[PDB]
Amino acid sequence: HSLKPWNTFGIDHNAQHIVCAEDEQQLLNAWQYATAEGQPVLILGEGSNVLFLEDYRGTVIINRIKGIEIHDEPDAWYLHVGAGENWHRLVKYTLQEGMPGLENLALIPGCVGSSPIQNIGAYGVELQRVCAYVDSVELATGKQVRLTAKECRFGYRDSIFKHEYQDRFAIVAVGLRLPKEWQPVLTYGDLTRLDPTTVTPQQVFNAVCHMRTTKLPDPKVNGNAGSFFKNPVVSAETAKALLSQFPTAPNYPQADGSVKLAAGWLIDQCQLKGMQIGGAAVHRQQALVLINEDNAKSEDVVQLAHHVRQKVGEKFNVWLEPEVRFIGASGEVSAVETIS
Ligand SMILES: Cc1cc2nc3c(=O)[nH]c(=O)nc-3n(C[C@H](O)[C@H](O)[C@H](O)COP(=O)(O)OP(=O)(O)OC[C@H]3O[C@@H](n4cnc5c(N)ncnc54)[C@H](O)[C@@H]3O)c2cc1C
Repeated sequence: HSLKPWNTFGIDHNAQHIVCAEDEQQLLNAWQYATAEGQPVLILGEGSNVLFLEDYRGTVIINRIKGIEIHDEPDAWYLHVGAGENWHRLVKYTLQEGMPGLENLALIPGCVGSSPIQNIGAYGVELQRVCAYVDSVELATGKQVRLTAKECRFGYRDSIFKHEYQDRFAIVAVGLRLPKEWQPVLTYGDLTRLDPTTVTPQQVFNAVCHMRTTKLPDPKVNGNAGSFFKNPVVSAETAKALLSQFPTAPNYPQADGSVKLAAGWLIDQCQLKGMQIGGAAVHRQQALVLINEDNAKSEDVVQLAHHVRQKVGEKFNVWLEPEVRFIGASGEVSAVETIS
């Protein structure tokens, strides 16, 4: 079974088995079967954040558990969504149905169940801001476990499901809390050109869609997992010393006084834009997005990643990490040790 449709990169590799879970109980029966046969199981929404390095020795379960539930409270509308729901259709549905708050995360691919895992970020907002609780099943017990926004252990590009719980729990619904008083987040990019007294939810959504659709590579033409690396977050001291010699590295102040450096700039300083290693290439405008340009195989993407990490690491002593998840033959592997 070919994973090449279950992969936004377009890399053709095979899993021993592929199955579409339309519901919770079917997801559990499939998992209990594969694991009783000694197989690794891998849950998946749209493949938009994985890199399949070998052919997979187990069952992939495509999670299509659909369903939106709106609930009105005095303070906020609480949405209860299914893990199989598409995230950008959810962003246009809440903005069509009178519910602002999600526009800055528009056109991120993947499924709603994915978004607590990597804590999807864009244009200032991260999922954490509108995430009330997450519903997941303990796959080895049948057991529904509802974790709340605190117990999720959210961080920049991080959650509990990225390490303690990944192969234990399966997300089946997400609880979003959208407040009735909309604070517009006009903090990154061309959204800074927007006056907060004239700004409508729909035009925020509009600005973000144009930025994305013009700067980022469409998976239909160029295979990718979007921004291959996470924007480094350095401490104010380590930042200050870098800004004394490079004084406009485009950096953002994080909530705790830490500094986010733009990885798109650093790579571009290293004159890496356009670099093809095999059929994999550094995207020319968006230098953080490694693409599948000309029939790229996994080694091409791992070797160009290692090289982009190594040249940015020499010129600036800022050691980059991949956001994309690396999958070996029998499960997930450390993305950094593979590209170091
Ligand atoms: C062009 C492009 C732009 C992108 N922009 C962004 C962005 O702005 N911000 C951002 O954060 N990401 C971005 N991404 C990456 C991606 O969209 C997100 O990381 C997203 O959360 C992945 O969607 P997915 O459902 O396809 O995840 P998948 O790749 O299918 O899965 C990701 C990981 O989560 C697990 N997982 C997936 N669904 C479940 C579930 N129900 N239960 C348990 N585990 C599950 C998988 O096993 C895997 O480890 C972009 C990708 C592309 C191609």
